[PDB]
Order: sequence, then structure tokens, then C-alpha cells
Amino acid sequence: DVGTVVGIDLGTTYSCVGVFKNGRVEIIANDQGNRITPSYVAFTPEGERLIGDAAKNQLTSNPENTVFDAKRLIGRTWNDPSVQQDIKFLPFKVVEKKTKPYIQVDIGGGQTKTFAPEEISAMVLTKMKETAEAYLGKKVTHAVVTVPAYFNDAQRQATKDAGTIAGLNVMRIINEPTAAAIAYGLDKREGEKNILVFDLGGGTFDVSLLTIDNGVFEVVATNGDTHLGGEDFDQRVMEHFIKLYKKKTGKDVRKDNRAVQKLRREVEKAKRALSSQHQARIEIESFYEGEDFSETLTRAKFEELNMDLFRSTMKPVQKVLEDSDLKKSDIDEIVLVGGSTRIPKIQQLVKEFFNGKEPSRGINPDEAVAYGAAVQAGVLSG
Ligand SMILES: Nc1ncnc2c1ncn2[C@@H]1O[C@H](COP(=O)(O)OP(=O)(O)NP(=O)(O)O)[C@@H](O)[C@H]1O
Repeated sequence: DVGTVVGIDLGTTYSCVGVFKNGRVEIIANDQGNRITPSYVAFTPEGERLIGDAAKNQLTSNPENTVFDAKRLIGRTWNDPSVQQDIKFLPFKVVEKKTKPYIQVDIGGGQTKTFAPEEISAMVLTKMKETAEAYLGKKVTHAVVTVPAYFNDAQRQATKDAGTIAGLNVMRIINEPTAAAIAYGLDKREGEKNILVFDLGGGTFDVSLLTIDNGVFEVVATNGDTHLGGEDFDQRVMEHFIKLYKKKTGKDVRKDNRAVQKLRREVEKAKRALSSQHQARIEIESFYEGEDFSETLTRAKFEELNMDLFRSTMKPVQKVLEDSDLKKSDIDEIVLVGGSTRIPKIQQLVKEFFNGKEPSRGINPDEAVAYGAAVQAGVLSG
């Protein structure tokens, strides 16, 4: 009666949905043709509600009515010190309502609306739901959904509630690092094994030490940095090009938030290309004052601008090993997770840290969590 159940990675920055079909996990592309979807919502002045790529890609000078980063607020109270810190950096309004940080926005024509963070995530979940239904050709009603291993009782319940709002029965909440391990068939291993999961995404860096003992996972320790991710690498590159643009002209880009957002979208794309190529062209017609932008970024310059942030990832790996009473030698499996682990330098740094030990390979790191959830959803489907 559960039909075809879906596996959903609900990411801070990008979400992914898979399903088990004809004996194999399929990761599903959304209606813009992408296998990941921005965890973003926007509201046009005409009152259209946009979700995903359409919402992130919308140029506007009104960043107040775009909503993202709801995973930082979900399941948490208004007065939670972490909420109070995060709202300093968010461009949308957050207000105390019913003990919680509600998001307040203009929904169209000056009509204000407030949304609990789970109602925001419910919109993202609706989008993932729609993505799977278009693929399957039928309605979907049940889901496996992942959360970071450190999520507490309230954050897990609020993720289920988001499902409920979206019409999804969330049958199982699984930990993200565990789903990635499952994607790589690591639960099948025989005896006891120590697994380090290094997960570097868009907004966050999570390191997890897991133990597997005949198909039973244990989260032994977690560490990382909740404000370190792919978005931070983008910002270093933006700073670089804004600085260069000023010097080469005399103009300061930053007065035009449409211009900044244009450069952001393009810098993001180039960074992705530099995981595959050694140079990438950034170009924006009518960039600033109707003047056109064209520059090139090398992989080497990308690495140089970010090297300190890249190296900073090793400290939490050290701490995790310490708190687990383990040394590097005690690690039997290394699992790379998150879109930022596609960056060659990040893969090089992790390998060197583990004295040349190769990590698991073969599943896209930004899809491995969804893949593991789909693996479980396949058993639950029938
Ligand atoms: N090929 C690539 N090369 C470099 N970066 C990439 C590549 N592909 C995706 N990314 C980045 O991966 C980041 C998103 O990672 P992803 O794991 O998909 O997000 P998430 O699941 O929301 N993780 P999180 O933001 O930490 O909650 C974004 O900053 C992307 O720009």
C-alpha cells in the first residue's frame, strides 16, 4: 500500500531524489534537466511561487522575498543561540511566532505571509515529489528522507512534519553519513569496520566516524563546520573578480545586486567546470552599466584563492579520530560525500591525510545520500 517509495536527500543547499526501479537505483533529473535541485523558494511580484532552480535563478534586486537555508532553522526554537546567530546573515525576515523562527515574506502585491521552516522545507519536498512523479508516471505517497547524524529529536520530527505538509509519509528518517555508506554497499561488509565519512556540501562540512558490525551502523563521533561549504569557495572567487574588475576599470560591481547575482551564477558554473577542465571562461553581457564581462579562471587560481579553506577541513577529521580513540591507520573505509568533494584538490588532500588510502569511488558524491535512501526505499517498496 506504500506504492513506490522514494529516497530523498534534503540538503541545506541542494536536494536529490532517487528510486529503485528495474533492479537498480535511478537518480531522477528535475524539470530543468538537473539531478540536484536547489533548496530554494522565491515569490514573484505577480505572486508566482517558484521552487528550485527557477527560484535560485530568478534575478531580482529584492533578496528579501527569496528563502533558502531553511535547514539551518528547522526543528529549532526562536531563542536557540544558533538561530539568533544565523538570522544575522539571512536576507529574509525571521520573526518569533509560536516559539519558532518563522520566515516572513511578500507573497505578491505587498501581501505578507509567514511560514514555519518546515513549511519551507515542505515546498522543497513537494518539488522533489513532483520530480519523482514525472519520472514514474504515477503519484508518490511514501518516502525515506535523510538528516545529518547530529540532528536531534525536534529536528527529525520537523523533517517528518515537512513531509506530511508535502503529502509524503516519511516512513524512515536515516542519517546522511549512513545512507552514503549504504550506497557503497558497506553495510554488507563482514566483521567490524571503521568508516570515515567526509561530507563537504554547499553550506556545511560534516565529518562522521561510523562503525559497522554485520549490517548494524553506529555513529561513534561527529565534527565539521556548519558554515564551511561550496558557497564559501564561490565567494572567494567573487571577491577576486570584483577586485579585478574594479582595478581594470574603476567601477564597483556591488551597487547592482542583479550584477552580483549574475556573477555568482557564472562563478558557480565555472567552479564546477574546473573540476573537469583546467581553465574556464566567465562572461556576462550588460554586466555593469551595460558593459560586458569576460574573464578566465584557471584551476590553479581557484585552488590558490581557497587553499586555506581547503586545508581547514583536516582539523575536524583529526578531532573525530581523537574523540573516537582512533588513529588514521584504524580507518578501513573513507567515503566522500557532497558536491564539493568533486574538487580535485579536496580529493588529493583527503588521500594525503590518509597516507595514500583511496576513498570509495563510483557514485556521484552529491547523489550518494539520495542513492542510499533509494536503496532502503527499494526494500520498503516491495
Ligand atoms: N563538479 C563540481 N565541482 C565543484 N563543486 C561542485 C561540483 N558539483 C557541485 N558542486 C558544489 O557542491 C555544493 C552543493 O553540494 P551538495 O552536497 O549537493 O549540497 P547539500 O546536499 O545541500 N550539502 P549541504 O549544503 O552541506 O547541506 C554546491 O556549492 C555546488 O556548487
